[PDB]
Amino acid sequence: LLRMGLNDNKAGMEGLDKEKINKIIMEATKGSRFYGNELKKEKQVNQRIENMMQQKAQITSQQLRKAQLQVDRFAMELEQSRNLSNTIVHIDMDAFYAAVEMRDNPELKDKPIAVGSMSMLSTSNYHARRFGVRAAMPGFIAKRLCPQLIIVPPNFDKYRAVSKEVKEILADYDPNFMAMSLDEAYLNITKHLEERQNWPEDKRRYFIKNSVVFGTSAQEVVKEIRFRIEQKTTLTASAGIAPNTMLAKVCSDKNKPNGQYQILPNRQAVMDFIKDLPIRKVSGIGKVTEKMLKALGIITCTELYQQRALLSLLFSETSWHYFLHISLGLGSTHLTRDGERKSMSVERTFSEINKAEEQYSLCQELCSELAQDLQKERLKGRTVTIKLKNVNFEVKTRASTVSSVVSTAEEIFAIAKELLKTEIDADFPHPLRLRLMGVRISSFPN
Amino acid sequence: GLNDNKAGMEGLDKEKINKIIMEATKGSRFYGNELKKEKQVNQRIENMMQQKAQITSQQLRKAQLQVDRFAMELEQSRNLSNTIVHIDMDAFYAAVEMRDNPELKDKPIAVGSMSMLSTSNYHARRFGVRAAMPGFIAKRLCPQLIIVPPNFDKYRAVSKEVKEILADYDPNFMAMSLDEAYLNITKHLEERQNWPEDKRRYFIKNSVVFGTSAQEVVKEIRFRIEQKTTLTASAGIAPNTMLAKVCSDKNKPNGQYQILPNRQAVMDFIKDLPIRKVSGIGKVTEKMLKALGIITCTELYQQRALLSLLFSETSWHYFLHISLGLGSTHLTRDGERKSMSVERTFSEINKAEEQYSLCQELCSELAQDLQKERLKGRTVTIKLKNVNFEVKTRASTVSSVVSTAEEIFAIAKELLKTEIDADFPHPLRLRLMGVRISSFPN
DNA sequence: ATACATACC
DNA sequence: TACTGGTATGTAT
DNA sequence: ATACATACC
DNA sequence: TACTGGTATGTAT
Ligand SMILES: Nc1ncnc2c1ncn2[C@H]1C[C@H](O)[C@@H](COP(=O)(O)NP(=O)(O)OP(=O)(O)O)O1
Ligand SMILES: Nc1ncnc2c1ncn2[C@H]1C[C@H](O)[C@@H](COP(=O)(O)NP(=O)(O)OP(=O)(O)O)O1
Ligand SMILES: [Cl-]
Ligand SMILES: [Cl-]
Ligand SMILES: [Cl-]
Ligand SMILES: [Cl-]
Ligand SMILES: [Cl-]
Ligand SMILES: [Cl-]
Ligand SMILES: [Cl-]
Ligand SMILES: [Cl-]
Ligand SMILES: [Cl-]
Ligand SMILES: [K+]
Ligand SMILES: [K+]
Ligand SMILES: [K+]
Ligand SMILES: [K+]
Ligand SMILES: [Mg+2]
Ligand SMILES: [Mg+2]
Ligand SMILES: [Mg+2]
Ligand SMILES: [Mg+2]
Repeated sequence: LLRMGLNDNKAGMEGLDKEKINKIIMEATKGSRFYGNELKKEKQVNQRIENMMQQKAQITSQQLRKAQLQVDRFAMELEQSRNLSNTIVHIDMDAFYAAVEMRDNPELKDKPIAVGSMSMLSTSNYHARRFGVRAAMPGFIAKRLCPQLIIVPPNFDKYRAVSKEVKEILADYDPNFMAMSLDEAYLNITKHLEERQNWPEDKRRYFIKNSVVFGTSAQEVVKEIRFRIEQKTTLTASAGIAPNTMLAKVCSDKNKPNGQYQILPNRQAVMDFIKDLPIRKVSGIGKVTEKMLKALGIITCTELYQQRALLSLLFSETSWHYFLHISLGLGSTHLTRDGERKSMSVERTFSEINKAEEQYSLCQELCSELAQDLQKERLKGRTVTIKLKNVNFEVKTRASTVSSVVSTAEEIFAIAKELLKTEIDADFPHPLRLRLMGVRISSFPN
Repeated sequence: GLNDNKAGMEGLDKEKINKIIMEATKGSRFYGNELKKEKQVNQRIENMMQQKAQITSQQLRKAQLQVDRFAMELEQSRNLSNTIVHIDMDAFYAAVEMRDNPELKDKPIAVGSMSMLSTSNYHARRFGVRAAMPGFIAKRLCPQLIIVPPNFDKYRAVSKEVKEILADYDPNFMAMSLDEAYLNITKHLEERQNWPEDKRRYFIKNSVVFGTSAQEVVKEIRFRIEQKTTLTASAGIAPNTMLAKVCSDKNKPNGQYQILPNRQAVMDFIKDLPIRKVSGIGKVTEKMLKALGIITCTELYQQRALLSLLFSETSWHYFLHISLGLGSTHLTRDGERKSMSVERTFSEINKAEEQYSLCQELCSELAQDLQKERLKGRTVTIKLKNVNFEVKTRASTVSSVVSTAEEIFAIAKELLKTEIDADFPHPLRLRLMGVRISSFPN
């Protein structure tokens, strides 16, 4: 089914008829170049699954036994270090962009809406999700699913502004909170909770926009956070409260929209939560990882744990280590400060460009935008990468690393232009037929 | 209603079109503000007509002599020695999109969004669809209309390809926008008289050879543009820029027109020319002059004395140049810019903290634009449009120049603060904000 | 170091 | 008519 | 120097 | 559902 076939792994999308919805998507997508490319990618994934299953058939009882012991040794060390003492909160705005648009055009409140264009949606409101409409779906497809759908263009500066208002509230509870995008954040409220236990009602009191008082527990802190967000912005958030970031993230989606959920911070509660948790609900387990694990009979975190020996023989160390943490209900119990960025990039999609001189011009423009962006943070990098996507949706990237760092439109373009030239020359006399180009700079000195 | 002063919009059922536009527009906030602006123009027309009725024979006679004196100097210096070309791409953005998606060449299309179109192709223009009209209205006029989102970087790239051709014929050509330019081909015509066929042969992408006349040069330019970019241009040839621009529109699209450089050809062209065809005569000026019985450049000349009493010096000087078929005969290099701005429309913002943040973001973009050209300025102006489409601008000027996001924002935020305080306790209900910097050291 | 894929919002 | 854009990282070479 | 209006693409 | 954005300059205070 790939990308196109409805992805219901999002809040507010339970109980839909994927057979009926996918017939509509397929009718709207039939014969397109996008579809052609999706079939190619699906066949790739299936080959990868086949290679894993062939490797699996070679595994013997002896090997599995040995892996089992080595994995259980590592699990014992993870288990002994389990930290249940931090209160991690994940805050996540409800239908963020759509909610802002509905707030400011209340005629939209009772309608199914989405934000974006006929080419692409960035989100949808909860009414629209009941028709299968969602982020990453083209608007023209969404309209087939929901003829009455209102598609609203984005107002990115508004969303940055709302986000600033939210973050100012969040800073009160964890001044080192980790903002992930505009609409979500992790907080460690451990310290705050400790101080809060001796705060008089005056420091936990808010007037409505007659006053209200919030208690001293974690659930009360998060009710206070949500209340302040709603009062300041007129928008709701959901929240998860858990002993680590992995669990808190799963929890914040659970009672969406306008809800919250806490896993009590005792081991038994964690394990009972994780027990029948579908792995697709955990951050980092995407469509492909899900498909590969499903081939092994793995759908839930219990199954993930049960097959840990096998996973240690079929997946890299970074992957089976990650799976084992999930399967034990472990994750980060402290938040790290936003580090040095490793890359910066710009890319753009367009109607077909096939003339070499126009491709060079496009490349130069992208190099200039990217130089402007680097200038803002005074960064310089040693590696320039171009990205080309042809009209059949096939992506290539072509990188070059240089001895001395670069920053200016001129320097970036002198590298990118050569990378592009090499591609134009390779297909000659056939023009490159492009729908997207991008330029990325990386290898900043650390 | 339908502003039909464009190529391809001749002989439309404007009755039907204006009904559809009007059903789509009446009752809106937009329409409310249009009525207010139309009333202000009508008031301005009424003030003028009441002034006109007080003008004496003696006043008219004194004006007439001053204007005739000024017209003598203008006529004396009439310069017919330069061949000025105006090049203008046909349906520019739409043509680019049709070029690169074959399914579109036989359909009505427009470029932009459901909120706003930047242009339309000639098929769509037959339904009254055009630039400056919202796509949602265009779709009522033309259900089958294809609205293509813009690809601005492609248009810039095509413009570069076009400008490279134009530099062969006049290296000091003046680019006016992405799709249009003025060239002075006088020098090139001198050189070209003695050029062998080798220097005037271009192959189709079979050879083609072009002659030595101005018309043949412009054919050669238009042929080259179509071979390089796959798009057509129209062109106007004339002794000055004012006339050249009129001519480029005359046989649009994919056409060409010349006014030969003799006084008589200029006057026969100008004679029954509707004034609205001249660049700088917009809707408002046209309506005011129509109120005086002025539709053509002939009528504009005749009422020159009256024009000098009813209009500022700048305006009647300008009208007089037009009525004599005069204009620029040498093209200046693009001088120092006078300002830089950014503005943006959004769904309603009414919370003061959000308004400050938008102002901040706008100030950063603007500092970024300035940093690119290393410019600093002393005047910062904010622009606020409310949900009833009313525009306010508020400026402040400082001693020493500024350029950083912080400096620009320090000034802008106090201007915004003043507007928020003046309406308190009612919030400002905005649909647009902008920031502009000006007063560069020149 | 480079190419391509996966994942997230 | 029309299938996004920015950053990090995993996998494989 | 400031505010608002017109014009162009 | 939905009426643009950038620059210059004219009109009036
Ligand atoms: N594929 C995508 N492409 C572009 N923008 C996207 C996107 N996915 C999301 N965004 C933008 C638009 C989103 O509004 C915003 C936050 O992402 P979420 O928190 O994942 N989604 P939301 O808040 O809408 O709904 P809820 O949390 O209740 O499920 O990021
Ligand atoms: N009101 C507007 N708003 C935004 N962009 C606009 C615009 N009007 C035009 N443009 C953009 C899009 C336009 O394509 C481009 C050139 O403007 P023209 O030469 O005045 N119009 P075209 O070339 O389309 O048609 P033809 O010359 O055959 O009459 O500028
Ligand atoms: Cl889809
Ligand atoms: Cl098919
Ligand atoms: Cl739409
Ligand atoms: Cl915005
Ligand atoms: Cl390619
Ligand atoms: Cl209109
Ligand atoms: Cl559309
Ligand atoms: Cl360019
Ligand atoms: Cl230009
Ligand atoms: K191709
Ligand atoms: K208002
Ligand atoms: K206002
Ligand atoms: K498509
Ligand atoms: Mg969200
Ligand atoms: Mg989120
Ligand atoms: Mg044009
Ligand atoms: Mg033009």
